[PDB]
Amino acid sequence: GKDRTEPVKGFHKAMVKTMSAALKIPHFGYCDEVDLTELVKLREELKPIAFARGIKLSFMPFFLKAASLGLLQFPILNASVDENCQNITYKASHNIGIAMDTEQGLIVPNVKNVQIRSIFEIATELNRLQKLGSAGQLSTNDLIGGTFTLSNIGSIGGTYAKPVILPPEVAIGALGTIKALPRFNEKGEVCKAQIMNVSWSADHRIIDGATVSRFSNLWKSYLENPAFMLLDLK
Amino acid sequence: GKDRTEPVKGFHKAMVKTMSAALKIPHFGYCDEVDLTELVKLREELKPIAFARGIKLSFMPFFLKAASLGLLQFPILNASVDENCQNITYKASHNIGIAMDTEQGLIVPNVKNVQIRSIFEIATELNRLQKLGSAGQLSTNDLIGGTFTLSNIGSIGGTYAKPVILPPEVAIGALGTIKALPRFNEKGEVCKAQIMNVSWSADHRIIDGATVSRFSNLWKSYLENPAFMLLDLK
Amino acid sequence: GKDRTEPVKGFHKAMVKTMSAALKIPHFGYCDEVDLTELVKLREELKPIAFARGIKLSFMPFFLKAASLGLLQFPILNASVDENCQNITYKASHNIGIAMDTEQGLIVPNVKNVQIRSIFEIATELNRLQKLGSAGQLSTNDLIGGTFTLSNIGSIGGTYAKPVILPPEVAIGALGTIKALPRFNEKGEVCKAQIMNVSWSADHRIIDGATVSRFSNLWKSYLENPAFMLLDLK
Amino acid sequence: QGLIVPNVKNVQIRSIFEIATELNRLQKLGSAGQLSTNDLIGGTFTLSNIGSIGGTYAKPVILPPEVAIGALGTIKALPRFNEKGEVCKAQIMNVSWSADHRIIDGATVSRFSNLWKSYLENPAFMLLDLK
Ligand SMILES: CC(C)(COP(=O)(O)OP(=O)(O)OC[C@H]1O[C@@H](n2cnc3c(N)ncnc32)[C@H](O)[C@@H]1OP(=O)(O)O)[C@@H](O)C(=O)NCCC(=O)NCCS
Ligand SMILES: CC(C)(COP(=O)(O)OP(=O)(O)OC[C@H]1O[C@@H](n2cnc3c(N)ncnc32)[C@H](O)[C@@H]1OP(=O)(O)O)[C@@H](O)C(=O)NCCC(=O)NCCS
Ligand SMILES: CC(C)(COP(=O)(O)OP(=O)(O)OC[C@H]1O[C@@H](n2cnc3c(N)ncnc32)[C@H](O)[C@@H]1OP(=O)(O)O)[C@@H](O)C(=O)NCCC(=O)NCCS
Ligand SMILES: CC(C)(COP(=O)(O)OP(=O)(O)OC[C@H]1O[C@@H](n2cnc3c(N)ncnc32)[C@H](O)[C@@H]1OP(=O)(O)O)[C@@H](O)C(=O)NCCC(=O)NCCS
Ligand SMILES: [Cl-]
Ligand SMILES: [Cl-]
Ligand SMILES: [Cl-]
Ligand SMILES: [Cl-]
Repeated sequence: GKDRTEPVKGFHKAMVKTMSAALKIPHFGYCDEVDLTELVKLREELKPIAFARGIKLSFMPFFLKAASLGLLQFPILNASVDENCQNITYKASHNIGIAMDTEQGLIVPNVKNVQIRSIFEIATELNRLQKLGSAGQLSTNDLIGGTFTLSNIGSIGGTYAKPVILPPEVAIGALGTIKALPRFNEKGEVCKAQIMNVSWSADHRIIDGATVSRFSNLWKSYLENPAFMLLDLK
Repeated sequence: GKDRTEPVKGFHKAMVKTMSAALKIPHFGYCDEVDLTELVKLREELKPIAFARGIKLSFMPFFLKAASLGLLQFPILNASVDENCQNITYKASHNIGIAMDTEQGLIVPNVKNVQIRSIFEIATELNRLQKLGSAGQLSTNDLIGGTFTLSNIGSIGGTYAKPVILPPEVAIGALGTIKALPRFNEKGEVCKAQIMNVSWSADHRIIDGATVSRFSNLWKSYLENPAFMLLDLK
Repeated sequence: GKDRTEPVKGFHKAMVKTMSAALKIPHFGYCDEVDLTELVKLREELKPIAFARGIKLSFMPFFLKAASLGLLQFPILNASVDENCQNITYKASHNIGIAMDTEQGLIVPNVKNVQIRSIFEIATELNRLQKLGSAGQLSTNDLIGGTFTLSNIGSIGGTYAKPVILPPEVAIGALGTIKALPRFNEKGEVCKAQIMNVSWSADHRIIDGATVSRFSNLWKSYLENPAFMLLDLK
Repeated sequence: QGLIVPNVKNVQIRSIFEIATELNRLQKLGSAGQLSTNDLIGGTFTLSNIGSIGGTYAKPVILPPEVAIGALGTIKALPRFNEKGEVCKAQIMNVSWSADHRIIDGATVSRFSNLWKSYLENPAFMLLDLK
């Protein structure tokens, strides 16, 4: 009924400082649509097996493993730049941030070394961070050393987004809601296709659009043809 | 064949000032598509009733009243922050700005206290502002006090946008053109669906993606099912 | 492996400077889809005529000629602004940047005076630029004096993007990948439409949404209805 | 020369791609008569792809001191039912395992075979635990 002023305090101060710092980064945005039909079917087949082992298996572990495979080819997306952008540190660990919605607000823990982990282990680490995240119990180790971030806003809604990069990282992807849309198959007939949008943001000071685009294409081909991931996993 | 330099003068100086101030805000972007099939039908049905009371009825009154109801659930989107972003002021009045194209060109008056007004009253105040707007006779009062803004760029063109927040506001929505697209109904059949895109921008220092995605879903659920708006109005 | 630090060197030093400068600009973004079915058909029937004259004809000469015709109507889009945005310098030449991918990364040469050239001359000039580009042999003159940029990221992938304006330019366009999507014709039948996305960014200090929108529409009508371009060409 | 049995080392740490790379290496060496000592020794288990020439079932002989072997027949297209009861083109392969019955029982070979087979029938089940 009246106006009400109220201090920004406690953990809310971190979002302020992080996003203010991100003003220093000139964001380039690139978007695509990915055809997740085969992946929806794949995830249905594997959901039981995961369930029997005590794991809820969403799409994220796939998005994460495909990201990491992309980062092997485009290691500049898993990198950091210094205050003046004079040097790049290419980071070897894929510590991939999971932006996560909580009752208390936004928090971003990461899954360490996705590069050495199976989809199933990623699923397992996810659950763990989700349980911990919702209980206010994430450790300091869960919150530091992130190298790259994915923000599945699509578990709530959306198509495209424009996500803000977390310094000191240089890139971030946001995933919209998987939605059934009419599309052509190879014959030229209209099918039910499960389509998801992706929105990447990158530090345009050292990352150009061809790089992001080729990264996205590789990422995309892994999810549109999960077979492709089999070739090189161990 | 000749280059020409020219001062920015008169009202044009205002846009320079606003948009420069907007650089201090780290913009988060979030987008979605909204099925406006029922609302187009609803509006057709109200057009003659509105005409007879001497009022042009577009979609904007629907959008506005839906935004207001949303803001009641997410008051943080109707708020300001101070210079260093250390205090939030939750504003009680929904004075929703209407970005308006005129011959001189860009101006943003607002409809005061939407939260107390019917769709019909919002139509009436909108007409009044359009009348004064295209004659260059908007008063001072119609221009100050904005708490939130909608930008109907879709009356001219477009799908998605990246609109820029008007300080000291913290969010803004842009609406693209309502276009007929092939979409699936519940029965799995390809229908004619009246799709509109919306793109929101919000001050990421204090507003996370979950909050805007939820606000967006609520707004959207009101427009996708106008019925639901019936439920709580007096 | 292990982390590796490394200096930013050589022609990479340019992208850091340029993209930092772009922070001074409040970017407004506006996107649309454009139906290229007719242009695809047109281009197919001109390919053999261009090949026979020694030239590869992509869609870019069409996009560039349309853009130029658009800039004649909305010349504020081929303009620059001074250090504090006090004066606008409208530029007569349309020297249109072609964002271009090479082994050494991103380079932006331009085609000089598009306004006075034919679709075939543009293509010729574009080809001269591709040959020099991929040889790393572009000259200083090919690189300076740009007034406006198009970025055909779609030759690699994508739908929408958020391209960054190259100062002292004031606008940029990004084109996504042309892709067959189910769309309605006038008769209300579902058919195969070659859809391309376009994303525009403009310096919102002096250019409003209405302006970009109208420009985009004109640009778009030239591409949707290629014969509209006949009318005023000499 | 006749029959030769080199092995791919440490399949358990290699990817399908690297396994194929090593197969190519061995096929080439093997057909030049150049397989080396180290390629011939340390075998722990054996596959006999006789189906690259012909066959359905087989009775392969285990190579001591290993305790098991599988032979694979020729993949051929046979009428099979799908999940609806309709008749489909199905690419069928037979497998034959021999095991040392002094220590391996039939449930073991069967359970192992079920598992091997679910990986092949449902390749994405292999996705789940590879790194
Ligand atoms: C932490 C988080 C990423 C976990 O995501 P997750 O691995 O998908 O796990 P969730 O438990 O939330 O989701 C599981 C369910 O939602 C569905 N879902 C998740 N992502 C989806 C998508 N993009 N499209 C459609 N459905 C989706 C899953 O299919 C699953 O449904 P089912 O259980 O009926 O099979 C998610 O909870 C979250 O916090 N999202 C918000 C991120 C955010 O706030 N971003 C903005 C940053 S400013
Ligand atoms: C002030 C303004 C928002 C009022 O919009 P409005 O309430 O829709 O009223 P209008 O008189 O402009 O529009 C009326 C017609 O356009 C149509 N229209 C309006 N919005 C539409 C949309 N988003 N999609 C499709 N059609 C639309 C309406 O259906 C109506 O059509 P009809 O009379 O045949 O039934 C609008 O005129 C305007 O200035 N838009 C531009 C906003 C802008 O410049 N933003 C840029 C910010 S940088
Ligand atoms: C220099 C450049 C713009 C020239 O593009 P171009 O004139 O289309 O010429 P190209 O030779 O590269 O491409 C021609 C082929 O690709 C196809 N293609 C080009 N643009 C396309 C589009 N957007 N959608 C689908 N296909 C397209 C053309 O049809 C042509 O096809 P064809 O050979 O089968 O007949 C382009 O090669 C390039 O470098 N793109 C990168 C832009 C970029 O880096 N942007 C990011 C900036 S941060
Ligand atoms: C070394 C060897 C195992 C390699 O097998 P491989 O990995 O399939 O490689 P090849 O070059 O032989 O394959 C040739 C083709 O035959 C096909 N083929 C191989 N095995 C097949 C089988 N199980 N069913 C149907 N086709 C088969 C492959 O698809 C490949 O096909 P393509 O070229 O048309 O795409 C094989 O060449 C061999 O020596 N076979 C005989 C085994 C034997 O002697 N065992 C008995 C021990 S007493
Ligand atoms: Cl920027
Ligand atoms: Cl669509
Ligand atoms: Cl930002
Ligand atoms: Cl901005």
